[PDB]
Amino acid sequence: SDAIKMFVGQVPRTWSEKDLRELFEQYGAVYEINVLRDRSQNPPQSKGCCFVTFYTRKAALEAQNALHNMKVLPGMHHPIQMKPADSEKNNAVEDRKLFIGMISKKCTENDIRVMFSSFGQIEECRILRGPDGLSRGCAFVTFTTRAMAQTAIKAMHQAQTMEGCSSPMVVKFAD
RNA sequence: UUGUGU
Repeated sequence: SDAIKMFVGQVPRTWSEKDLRELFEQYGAVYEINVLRDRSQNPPQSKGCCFVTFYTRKAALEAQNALHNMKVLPGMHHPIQMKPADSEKNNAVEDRKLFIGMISKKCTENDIRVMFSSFGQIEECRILRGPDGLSRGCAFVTFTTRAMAQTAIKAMHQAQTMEGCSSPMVVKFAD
């Protein structure tokens, strides 16, 4: 597929970008290798892990299949660990997720799904409940895109008061 | 008790 940056652990600290490029080019073309470094003191030192960006996802998977938990590099006591880099993270759930406050305690997960469905696809909806199963009068709602979330907010924040509630419904991005 | 995933 298209380009992707992988994070790789259990790389010997003595390996440089050049040793790494040779290892990963066995599985697919490599756009870039970047050894994570520690510069707290002299000299700079490898942190025993690197980023490799492959041109294609197919390459990245082929390398993963061949290496992850599979190959133990010279002097290591655990095999290579490889996964997409944190910087590759896209729709972090935490930025499509809404806190819904001041809902009726009789509100069901399905009631909320219904209330917010007209704004997009809801991937998850959960009512916070105490130990006795009683609603805490609030929920979490995750849309597939942040843009849906933002649309729900504009239209639903404080737009009405629900039964037993002392103030209008609260709709905002979750903490 | 405006409650943010035990």
